[PDB]
Amino acid sequence: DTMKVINDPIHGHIELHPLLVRIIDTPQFQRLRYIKQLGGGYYVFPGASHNRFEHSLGVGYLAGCLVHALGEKQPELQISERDVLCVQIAGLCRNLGHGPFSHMFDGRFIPLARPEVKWTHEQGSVMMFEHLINSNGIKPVMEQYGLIPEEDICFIKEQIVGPLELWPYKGRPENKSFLYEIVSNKRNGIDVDKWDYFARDCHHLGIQNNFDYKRFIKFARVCEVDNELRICARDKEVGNLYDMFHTRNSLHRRAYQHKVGNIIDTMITDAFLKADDYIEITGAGGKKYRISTAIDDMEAYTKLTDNIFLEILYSTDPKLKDAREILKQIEYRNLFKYVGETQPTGQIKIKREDYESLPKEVASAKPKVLLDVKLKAEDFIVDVINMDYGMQEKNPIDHVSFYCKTAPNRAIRITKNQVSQLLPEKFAEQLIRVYCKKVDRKSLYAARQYFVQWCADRNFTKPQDGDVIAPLITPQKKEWN
Amino acid sequence: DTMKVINDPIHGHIELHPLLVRIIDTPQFQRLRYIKQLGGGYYVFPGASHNRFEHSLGVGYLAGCLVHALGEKQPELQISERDVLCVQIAGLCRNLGHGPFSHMFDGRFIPLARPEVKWTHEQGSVMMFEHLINSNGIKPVMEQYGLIPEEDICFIKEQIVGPLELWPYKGRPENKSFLYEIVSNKRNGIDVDKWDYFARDCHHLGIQNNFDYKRFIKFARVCEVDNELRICARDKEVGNLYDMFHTRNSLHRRAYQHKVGNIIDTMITDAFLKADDYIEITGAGGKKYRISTAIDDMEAYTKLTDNIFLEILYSTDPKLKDAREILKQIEYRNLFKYVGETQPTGQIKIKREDYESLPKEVASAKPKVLLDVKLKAEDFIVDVINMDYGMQEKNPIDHVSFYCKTAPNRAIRITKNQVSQLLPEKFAEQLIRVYCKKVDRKSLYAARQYFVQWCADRNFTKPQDGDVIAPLITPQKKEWN
Amino acid sequence: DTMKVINDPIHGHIELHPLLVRIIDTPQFQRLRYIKQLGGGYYVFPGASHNRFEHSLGVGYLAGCLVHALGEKQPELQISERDVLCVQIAGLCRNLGHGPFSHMFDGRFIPLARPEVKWTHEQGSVMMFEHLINSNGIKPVMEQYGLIPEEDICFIKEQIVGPLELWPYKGRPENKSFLYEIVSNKRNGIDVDKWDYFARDCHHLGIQNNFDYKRFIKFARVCEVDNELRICARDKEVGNLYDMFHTRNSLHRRAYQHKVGNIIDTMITDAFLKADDYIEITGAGGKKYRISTAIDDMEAYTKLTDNIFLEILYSTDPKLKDAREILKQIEYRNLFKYVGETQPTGQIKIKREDYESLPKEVASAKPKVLLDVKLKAEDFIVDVINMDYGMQEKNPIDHVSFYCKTAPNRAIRITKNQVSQLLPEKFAEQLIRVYCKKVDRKSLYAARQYFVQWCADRNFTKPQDGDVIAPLITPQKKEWN
Amino acid sequence: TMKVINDPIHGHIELHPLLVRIIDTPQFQRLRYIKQLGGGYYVFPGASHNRFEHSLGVGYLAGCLVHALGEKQPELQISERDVLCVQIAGLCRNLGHGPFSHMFDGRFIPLARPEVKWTHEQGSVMMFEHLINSNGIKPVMEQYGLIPEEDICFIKEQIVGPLELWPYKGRPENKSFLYEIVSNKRNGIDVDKWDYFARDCHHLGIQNNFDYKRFIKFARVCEVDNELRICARDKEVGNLYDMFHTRNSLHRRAYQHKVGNIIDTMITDAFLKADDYIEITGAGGKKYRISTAIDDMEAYTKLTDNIFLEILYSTDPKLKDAREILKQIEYRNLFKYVGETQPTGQIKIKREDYESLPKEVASAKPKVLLDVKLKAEDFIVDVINMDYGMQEKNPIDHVSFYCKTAPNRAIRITKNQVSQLLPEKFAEQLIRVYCKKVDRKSLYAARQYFVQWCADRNFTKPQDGDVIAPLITPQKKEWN
Ligand SMILES: O=c1ccn([C@H]2C[C@H](O)[C@@H](COP(=O)(O)OP(=O)(O)OP(=O)(O)O)O2)c(=O)[nH]1
Ligand SMILES: O=c1ccn([C@H]2C[C@H](O)[C@@H](COP(=O)(O)OP(=O)(O)OP(=O)(O)O)O2)c(=O)[nH]1
Ligand SMILES: O=c1ccn([C@H]2C[C@H](O)[C@@H](COP(=O)(O)OP(=O)(O)OP(=O)(O)O)O2)c(=O)[nH]1
Ligand SMILES: O=c1ccn([C@H]2C[C@H](O)[C@@H](COP(=O)(O)OP(=O)(O)OP(=O)(O)O)O2)c(=O)[nH]1
Ligand SMILES: [Mg+2]
Ligand SMILES: [Mg+2]
Ligand SMILES: [Mg+2]
Ligand SMILES: [Mg+2]
Ligand SMILES: [Mg+2]
Ligand SMILES: [Mg+2]
Ligand SMILES: [Mg+2]
Repeated sequence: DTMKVINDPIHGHIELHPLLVRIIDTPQFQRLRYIKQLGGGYYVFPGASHNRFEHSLGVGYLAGCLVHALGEKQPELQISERDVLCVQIAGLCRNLGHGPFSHMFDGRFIPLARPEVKWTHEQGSVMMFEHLINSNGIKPVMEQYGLIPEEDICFIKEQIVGPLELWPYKGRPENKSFLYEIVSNKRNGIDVDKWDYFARDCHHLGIQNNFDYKRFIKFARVCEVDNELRICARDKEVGNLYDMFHTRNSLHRRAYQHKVGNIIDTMITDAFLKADDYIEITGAGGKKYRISTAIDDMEAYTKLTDNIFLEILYSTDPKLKDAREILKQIEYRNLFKYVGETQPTGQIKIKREDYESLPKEVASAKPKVLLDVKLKAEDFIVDVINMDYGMQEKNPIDHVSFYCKTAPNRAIRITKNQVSQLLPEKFAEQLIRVYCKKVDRKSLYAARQYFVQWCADRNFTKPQDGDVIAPLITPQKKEWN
Repeated sequence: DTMKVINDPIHGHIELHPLLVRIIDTPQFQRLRYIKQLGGGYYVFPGASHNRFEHSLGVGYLAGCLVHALGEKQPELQISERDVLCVQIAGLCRNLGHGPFSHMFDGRFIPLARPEVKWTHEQGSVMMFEHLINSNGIKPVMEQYGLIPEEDICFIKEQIVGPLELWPYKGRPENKSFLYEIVSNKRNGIDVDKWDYFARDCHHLGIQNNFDYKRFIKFARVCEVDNELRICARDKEVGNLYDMFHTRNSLHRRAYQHKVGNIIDTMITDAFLKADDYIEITGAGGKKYRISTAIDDMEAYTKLTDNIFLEILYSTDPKLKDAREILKQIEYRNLFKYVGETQPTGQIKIKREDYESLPKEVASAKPKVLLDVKLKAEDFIVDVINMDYGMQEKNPIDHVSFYCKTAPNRAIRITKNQVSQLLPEKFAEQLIRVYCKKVDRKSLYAARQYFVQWCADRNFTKPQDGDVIAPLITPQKKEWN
Repeated sequence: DTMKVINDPIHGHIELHPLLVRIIDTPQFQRLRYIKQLGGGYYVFPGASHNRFEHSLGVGYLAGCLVHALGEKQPELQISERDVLCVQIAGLCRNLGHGPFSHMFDGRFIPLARPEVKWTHEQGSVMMFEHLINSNGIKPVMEQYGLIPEEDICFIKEQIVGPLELWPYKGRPENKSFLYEIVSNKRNGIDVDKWDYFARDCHHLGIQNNFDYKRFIKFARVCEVDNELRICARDKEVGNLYDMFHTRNSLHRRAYQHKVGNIIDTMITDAFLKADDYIEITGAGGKKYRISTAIDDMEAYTKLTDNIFLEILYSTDPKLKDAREILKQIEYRNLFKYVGETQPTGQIKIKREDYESLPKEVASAKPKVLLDVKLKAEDFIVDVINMDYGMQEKNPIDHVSFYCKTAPNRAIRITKNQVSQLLPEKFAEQLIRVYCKKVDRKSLYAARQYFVQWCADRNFTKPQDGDVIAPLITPQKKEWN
Repeated sequence: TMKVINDPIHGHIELHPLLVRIIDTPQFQRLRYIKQLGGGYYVFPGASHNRFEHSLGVGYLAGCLVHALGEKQPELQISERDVLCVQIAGLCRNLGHGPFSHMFDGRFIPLARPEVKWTHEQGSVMMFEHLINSNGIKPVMEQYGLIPEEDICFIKEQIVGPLELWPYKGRPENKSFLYEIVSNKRNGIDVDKWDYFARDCHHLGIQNNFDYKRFIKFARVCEVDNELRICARDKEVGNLYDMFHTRNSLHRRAYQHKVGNIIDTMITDAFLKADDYIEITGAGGKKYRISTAIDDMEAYTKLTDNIFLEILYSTDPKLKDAREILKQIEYRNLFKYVGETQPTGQIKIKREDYESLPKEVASAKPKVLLDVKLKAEDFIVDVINMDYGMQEKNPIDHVSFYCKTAPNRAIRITKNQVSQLLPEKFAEQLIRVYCKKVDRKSLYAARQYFVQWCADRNFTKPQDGDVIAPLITPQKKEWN
């Protein structure tokens, strides 16, 4: 059993250690071939056909590169081949828990189908990894390559989902803390997962990013902070780190939160909810599950992928008619109509409990205009998107350590006004999109009136095309000229 | 309504006339989102997740570009917007007939399952297009934008499949003959389908494209040739044209005919053959069809995509067990073993009717090696591959017309001797790959002995690793020494 | 005289009209092959070997593309072939006036060698262009192609530098106002010049470009604004527009204002100063000129290129001993040492009239630490960089007109709060870099103490490595630590 | 300390301080002023890259290959000293290039110094010696664990071959594979090629189809004929053929572009007419000509593309002629391409026949009525040898391969074992004819002369033959 080489368009020829090969050649890993990275985004960007599989290969590769580079530059860290392999496996397996259409499933479907439970794709990754190991005889292969199953499996899980419950990690001591910053960085969000999806998503979407992860790896060091060994960036790179997050935000603005892509994720979520009772997925022993309950049994979850979209589309049963028809609306491109975008003002934000009261509000506005129809709450969709730098209101660069050329072992901090005045003032904000399920001319005119009026009543930002879609409405708001 | 813009990672922003949008937004066309361009190639090249949908868009785009450029450079040709639109539609629609995993379906599955039928994906494209037209109310929409459905539908079909039966075409007169050279070039095979797949497949496989189609388009012109108007190329580009085909060959050698990709297509085909008596696909009138019979009913064929792979894989029915098992062999990477490659020598050419008897020849070989395993004919797979420049044994550049700078309307011919002595001396050859369905070490050893002996017996070429995998066989053959 | 095609790595195959061909093949234009786009940047980024020549080709090409797109989308604008050609000529010729090492010349050398005159590369471009036209008999070729030299030459120069002085233009009337927005946009800075250098500089530097100019071109219209027919962008694009400026900023930060690249431009500049009495360039009639004076005779300026750097370098004349030695220090990489970067705080704005006072202040600072060596004013360099969005303190997007899909001919305005709260609050800032000419250790320590103390006294931002380069000085400033 | 350089081709490359010290010398920095493709820049405007960045690239790739070999196979005993020597060799193998690169050693020198045997290789060795001596590199080398006597010899041998049975001195036979990296005299597969494939493609606007990273990943060292040599994996053989095919393509499209070559020729002519009058100052203040600068490394250090601009800008009337040719380049008044043909049969044209060629063309007697009579000073005949790097031989016959099943056993693979669609021949010649007189009538004449000549010598029919000379072509029965 030898290394295999895989050719990836992003990273080139990637070498895979035989243990990694063993992990990859399982139903649990191969499942990721049938889950689109960007979910419904493929229906807007036809280049975005990539799946979580190739992305995961990429993450394992980059984890390997960063750990090896650190060990190579700093022998005093005593990074072992075992550490390298463990970081590699963590990188390969942190996407194991994604469901159909990726972030649609944990972001939209699950919270609606099962409001009581709090599921994340990370927990799904830990559970799925445990099921892969246990179902495929991986433990003895691990020990066969000088890994210690007990400690190392724990380590892998921890890298993926953080502490399983003062130094909180049991997989590795403080003197190897930096290993936990590579795959999924809880501290500042700077990790190789972001790097792979930046490059890969850009390559498939046909839009480009200027973040250079290779450069970052070149200047990465391990230095001591707060009695921990942590990864530090070279000082002169601070400007680039800021740009990194800018790139993230840009990618969210252009692709990941494209209004139509989001409405397609919403319509698919909708079809999944109408189908949940009727689609049977066989789990362990023979117990049958639903889409919403498959997350309870990894055997059933292994068979839960993008495929059910087509399963719903191709079905003939009356019980699935309503599900089916929605999907067909997607095929005919009869999508819900986008009405518009606005934002709250001040330090006023919309929290999660108010999300379902919003269609009603939009429907409750009184545009002093004569309409041919009346719309009700059920006719509107209100989608609230949080855009941030990955730590709510915080600046993540406040949580990065730097080192300078004159004392490369000394960690320091760099504040925002040590860098530039042209940087953002805040680091979190909310976008509000409104869509109408009635797609005829009249109803959409009406919808625009209700919408702009609702914006005026709540002192939100003036829609960019406000003066065009509601000329009778905008003048009442003097703050809009 | 109005035109749309699509961002494609290969061509950038592609503009779509609303009629094209109407054609694309149908089940018949959207179907192509669920058919991988390279079929089983994705299982070897993880970047190759692209489907026939995006490829089809790219082809329609390029057909548009070429006809437009011709029109702009030579107004005397009288190309109308109607012509442009019909060529764009043909470009968009020549891929409509592809089945699950593309060339696996018409190259491997149909020939085995329905050997009495002479099916091609092109015919499939014509029937599927007829069904899209009729099921989606397209004719009046065509009339609305200035097209004449009778004639123009004829024209499109002819561009896809050739004459539906001296001028054999009824969709356009001889003075527009060059328009038939764009989408699917029956004369020499230089068309825009190739250009799109060169660039897109290369972009996704992580292999770099050598061919510059924009350059070609800039130096394309129409000239009179044998009382016919044809697309001719600038003389200086003749080398480039040769390189084009070289590229095609290279792509076939590295990717499209990859030994493992091919064995994967073969295993999927085997599974389909074993699932064929059980999978039912509802056609028109609620009539039932099989995977093998879907091609007789466009309503059923519409529902026949890559999804069946998963339908088979997730099935619980005992009667599907076998098929299911084969697919599971794929997930665990327990694939049929590659034994070797050889070629015929002299002027021996393997006939299509001789294919079936080949594993029997191999099993009946008598290698002088001691073996603890005897293999039967049914243990061997023999895959015969015809590699050519697209016109069997002919040089396609002998079917290209050129023009000179000084006389831009005088068509000429250029022979291979006028170009280089470093070019191929033949334009077709056969590659014979042998595989073994028994994957154990002993079986693979024995299979290697049989294979090399069979090569010796038939005076085929010495396998590249012959001296290594069969050191006791290769000495007997003096022509190899 | 027919069309030529040029292959360019950025744009691919550029078609050049015979008139542009005749303009390009002159000494005046070919001169640009010998002037590096990024001056001293090549000494830091080895891929940046590109010259002003190819950039000029790119700019001309894109100007052509934009005017052409505008014309095909809106025939009512009556754009003529004349217009296309003049916009192309302006695009081709707007870089004609650059001098040795590009921005080094008009940005450092001329302002120091000739404080009394106000000169810029744009004026250089108009003068050079006039010279080209008259020395090469271009007017009759222009007339041969249907141009009208009187108004068209004016139109071209106007596009390059603006009004030569109510509507202030002679070349074209108000209903063609948008044509003045293409090559050099004096209203908001969005023009094709920027687009070409984004793409080209990124290609050569090894940094990736994230601005998509083809998308912009595709979404651009012409609308009525304040009695003028201006170019408007789709509302949707607003985010991207902001990103466009961000990119510009990033490119300045990473490459164009690189500390070492700037110090190299400085050393080259003062070498030119040392050589300014002693080098002779033969001008019109046979007169002699200096490097600082070739600016006054176009025939002399034609021979002023990067070549001069080598003249000095290769010289043996004792009169040039000083200059020469400096260039040699660049060859051995014995450069002035960088000691730090800081910014002003509050409302403080370092004026040009004060630059000269800066090295004296640093030498005047009294650090309060043990120094082995004293440094004087001559030992310091202070470089002041003005970073902005190209309109000083103003937001350029406030000066951009938009349109919505609902009523495409209806120009509108978009404000910053209508886009994002994560945007810059300020659109201009200043960076202050300090270097020391004395390069030994002790000198460097000294320079660091002086510098940090100076930042402390001037109430400037605390240097990033401040606690490391001068620990004994930093705790005296309460706002800092 | 170490330095990081951002290259558009390879990304962020790390240079050891020793390499930095070698690089920060006038002898090395000189390469910033010499264009990789010379006159090619006047046809492909993206092709502005110089030898400096290419040299960095070659150094980097040499380091990559030797390091990969070392990591996969510890038993080879590759030391950091070996690594450094191979890097230095890659970094320095382009040091001997003159103005406009291959124009200088390919066109100028053979016409100006026909008695000398000169290669950019020899110049690289001499320039390396001079660089080492003029900058005190030896003690820096010793400082980083190098042994100057052995190692300098090793580097020179890597660049130019043996200096004159194991013919090498810098390293023994068990390190033979080290000699296959920077300049492979055995089959021509080396990192120099790989770098220029990628860089030239990047700047030309043509896409490279050879994947050298894949090659590096698959390369191993195996024992072959009592040497340890680099071996490629068997199944890569196709790709190897493609590599040479790629080389040929690049020559067809760019390096041997008709107009690119005529521009190189015009520049050469200008240098020839300038050579008696340009003065370069070398050691001891002594003076040298362009054609003699190669005899003194101090003066060669100052010999770059700048010469072009020194000639164009000159005011000295002695340099008038020279200056006027370059000016015609600026006005795009170039010698006119009349056509391309090829020898048939076993006929092969040798260098010593070259100068006789314009004479034969002017002596041909086209049976058409003309207006001007052309002479043998109005014609230019350029002869191009296109091959796979080893004249008539197949370089793949000089590659060692290994198989997955026995990775330490080297094997050979023949052409017939790979494909019948491969070339039957591995070398050929292209004959281009240009005319120095650019009027329509002289051009028509030149065409008639050219085709008549092609017929007389039984050469191949020019591609535009029927068009540029409809009265000449139907005579030659073999073209019909
Ligand atoms: O010319 C090629 C051939 C293959 N690949 C890719 C496909 C795959 O992702 C990786 C490895 O395939 P390869 O053919 O090298 O390995 P293999 O099929 O498993 O052969 P073997 O087991 O004999 O090493 O390289 C390329 O990029 N270029
Ligand atoms: O910043 C962006 C936004 C979108 N796209 C792509 C996505 C899509 O393939 C195409 C068009 O999307 P767009 O957002 O422009 O169209 P739309 O969503 O239909 O908006 P509208 O109907 O209002 O024009 O361009 C980009 O490349 N970059
Ligand atoms: O295979 C090629 C050949 C040329 N070029 C470039 C070189 C140049 O930048 C442009 C045009 O050169 P071309 O050879 O096509 O024109 P020409 O030399 O002037 O020949 P002719 O006058 O017969 O058209 O195309 C390529 O990119 N690829
Ligand atoms: O954001 C950047 C900055 C620089 N470079 C390039 C330029 C150069 O080729 C190489 C190294 O430059 P750098 O600025 O990192 O090194 P330096 O100027 O020598 O700084 P220092 O000596 O303090 O490490 O990286 C980039 O690619 N991106
Ligand atoms: Mg394998
Ligand atoms: Mg994350
Ligand atoms: Mg839309
Ligand atoms: Mg075809
Ligand atoms: Mg030409
Ligand atoms: Mg430095
Ligand atoms: Mg060589």
